[PDB]
Amino acid sequence: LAFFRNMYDKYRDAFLSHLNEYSLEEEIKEHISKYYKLLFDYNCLGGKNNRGILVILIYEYVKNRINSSEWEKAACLAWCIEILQAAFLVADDIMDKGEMRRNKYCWYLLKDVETKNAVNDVLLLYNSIYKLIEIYLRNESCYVDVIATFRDATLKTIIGQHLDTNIFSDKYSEIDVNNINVPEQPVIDINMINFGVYKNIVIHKTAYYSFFLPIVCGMLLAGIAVDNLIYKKIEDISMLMGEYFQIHDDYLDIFGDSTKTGKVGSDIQNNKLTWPLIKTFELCSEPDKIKIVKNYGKNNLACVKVIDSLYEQYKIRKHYESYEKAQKAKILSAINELHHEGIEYVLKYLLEILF
Amino acid sequence: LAFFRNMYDKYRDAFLSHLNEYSLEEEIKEHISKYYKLLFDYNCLGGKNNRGILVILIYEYVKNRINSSEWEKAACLAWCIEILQAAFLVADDIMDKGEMRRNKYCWYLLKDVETKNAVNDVLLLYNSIYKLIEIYLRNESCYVDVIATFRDATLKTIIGQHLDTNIFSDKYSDAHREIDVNNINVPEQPVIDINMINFGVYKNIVIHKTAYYSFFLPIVCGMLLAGIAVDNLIYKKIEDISMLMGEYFQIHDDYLDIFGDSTKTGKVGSDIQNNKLTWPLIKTFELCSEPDKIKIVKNYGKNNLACVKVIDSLYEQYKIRKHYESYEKAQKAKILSAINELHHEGIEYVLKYLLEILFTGV
Ligand SMILES: CCCCCCCCCCCCn1cc[n+](CC(P(=O)(O)O)P(=O)(O)O)c1
Ligand SMILES: CCCCCCCCCCCCn1cc[n+](CC(P(=O)(O)O)P(=O)(O)O)c1
Ligand SMILES: [Mg+2]
Ligand SMILES: [Mg+2]
Ligand SMILES: [Mg+2]
Ligand SMILES: [Mg+2]
Ligand SMILES: [Mg+2]
Ligand SMILES: [Mg+2]
Repeated sequence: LAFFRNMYDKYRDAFLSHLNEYSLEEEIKEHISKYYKLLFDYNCLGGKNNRGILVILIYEYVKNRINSSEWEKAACLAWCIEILQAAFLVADDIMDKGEMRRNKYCWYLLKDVETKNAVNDVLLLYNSIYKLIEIYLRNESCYVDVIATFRDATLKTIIGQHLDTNIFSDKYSEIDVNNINVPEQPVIDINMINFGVYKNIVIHKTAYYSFFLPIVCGMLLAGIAVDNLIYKKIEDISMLMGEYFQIHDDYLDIFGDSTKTGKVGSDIQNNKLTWPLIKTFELCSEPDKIKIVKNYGKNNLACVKVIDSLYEQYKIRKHYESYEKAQKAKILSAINELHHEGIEYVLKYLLEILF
Repeated sequence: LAFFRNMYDKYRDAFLSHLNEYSLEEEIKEHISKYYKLLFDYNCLGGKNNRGILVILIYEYVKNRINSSEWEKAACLAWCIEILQAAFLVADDIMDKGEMRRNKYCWYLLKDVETKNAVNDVLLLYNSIYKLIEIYLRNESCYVDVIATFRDATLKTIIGQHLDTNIFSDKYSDAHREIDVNNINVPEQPVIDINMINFGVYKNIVIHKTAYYSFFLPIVCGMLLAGIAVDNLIYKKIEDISMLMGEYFQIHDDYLDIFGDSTKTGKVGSDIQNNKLTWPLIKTFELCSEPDKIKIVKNYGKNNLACVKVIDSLYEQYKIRKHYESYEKAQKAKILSAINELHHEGIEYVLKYLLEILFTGV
């Protein structure tokens, strides 16, 4: 748990040491090293490390204790999920026009970096994961399975990101391969404002890589066979938790304090399909629906304030607090159907310290 | 060869079919399908397919035969390289502010798409490769090596792309002033750095951004699938020939940027204005007068018609064409000469054939 945070250097340096065997001039290696060490440090560190820790804990509680070389393998997987979260966040911040991430400037904003490097850096971070899993796990029998779990969890995440970005776009309300001139002014589409669609989005963009992936990694490494019916249970629990997690993320966007979140709220002006939007829309008068349509999704101070004051008016805080409690019970109740004391504990623990 | 282009549908749909197993609402499935089918068609089609055909041919001419299900596995690897080329290109065109690719608008320029979709679409195209390799090769014994070969060739391409993109940047000149993590405000106005204008640095760059994925990768794919063991000393010879061919390929690409005709190349030149370390730039710089050096420093790397014209009219004054022609002939011989030290008639044949049709295709 604090052992985890100590190993970071080792995994970071094992990758950087791969790059350094490349066939390059020495001065050029020096530059590569400088740049990519900062890419890792700036983007991998400063998080809560929930996903990484969940790998460690699942591994430990499925087993009956664990030598130092086994911890090396588990910690690798833990740091691989964190590297994945780093990549996802660097990409998300490009897509959502981020300002601040973990209390500092978004990577893509930096004048030495820009969008062109940040795009290139994401794919690098992504691929570094698989090189690290090779270095430390190429000889484990769970090897192929672990790498399929990263690959599939990623694919789902990309699909959710696509939905999150396009769900309101004209695409969805044929793609014009001749239009490069006429930009789509963002509007909300009333038909897509429902929980069914929301759940589709958040389960894919969040649930698989934040929950399913770390848990499965621990399980795979501890040697639970891929065919055990437990995996399907863990998948369902993961969906519940991801939905729980993302709804809380949505709530923080409006109601959180950015000095504590480390990031600036932006869902309203970015025209996002969020929980607060859906809830308000389900609750509000017909004129207030018209007001939302006219005001949502505009980078414009008075507009955002109207949507804000609607969230207060319809008591979205209170409705969240009320969602949080029902969903927590529903999750706990699914957890108790696992029939595995070790995993059930870790998931209950996770639930407590998730925020 | 035309068998290869026929198989495309099968691999595209195999992946599309996988997406369509996802737990989503039926109408959302319909939208996903329609978007991602176009993603693949728009970007995977219309190329010369050199890298893909190189896999097919290597597969064939190591072997002495091959049934329809062995070919299905090879064709898959062939299309996977073409998917990889599609992804690299969508990403390149973002990085290089492209206008035109294969005679149409770059994917990222489309108003239905934009940068935020194209970036997401690249990782998608990337991962689709590994899903395809799993569908068709999960039981082959060469499986784990194949996916390592993609992974590693990709890593080298990315590093090449970083150098291609940063080699003249303050990052690399100042080099002793660290990356300022507090500057989002003051944008680096781009200038060339004279210390980097040499072939050694060039070769570093083009070997990584071009040679590994365009030559090493497809060849090693065919070889791994046909059954040559990963320890055979021929791989290291194939590596060295790949370096030579990639160098040779990129220098030609650089030549096309300035001297090509864009209705034939399918893309608009942009190296001078994007501040790229190119072969023409280095040749000129090695030949030209001292005042002409200064003129290059002032004018190179500005999106600015008069400035471009200056550089371009320098390339014409020092006759960079001729110099290219003279490079092309010497490098070709150097490559033929290496190919003949393979001691493998099939591969040697395929590489010599590749050399003939590299710029023309088919
Ligand atoms: C979403 C971010 C993750 C994905 C990022 C992938 C990064 C790797 C991109 C490598 C592109 C290498 N490559 C080599 C050759 N060119 C052709 C062009 P030129 O080298 O730019 O001249 P051309 O435009 O002339 O055809 C491109
Ligand atoms: C190959 C390079 C191309 C990029 C390919 C990878 C793109 C996939 C992006 C996955 C990110 C999903 N993800 C889930 C959670 N959030 C957090 C933010 P939210 O935007 O509110 O969901 P927040 O900024 O509020 O914390 C992001
Ligand atoms: Mg987002
Ligand atoms: Mg965001
Ligand atoms: Mg958010
Ligand atoms: Mg480029
Ligand atoms: Mg280019
Ligand atoms: Mg070029």
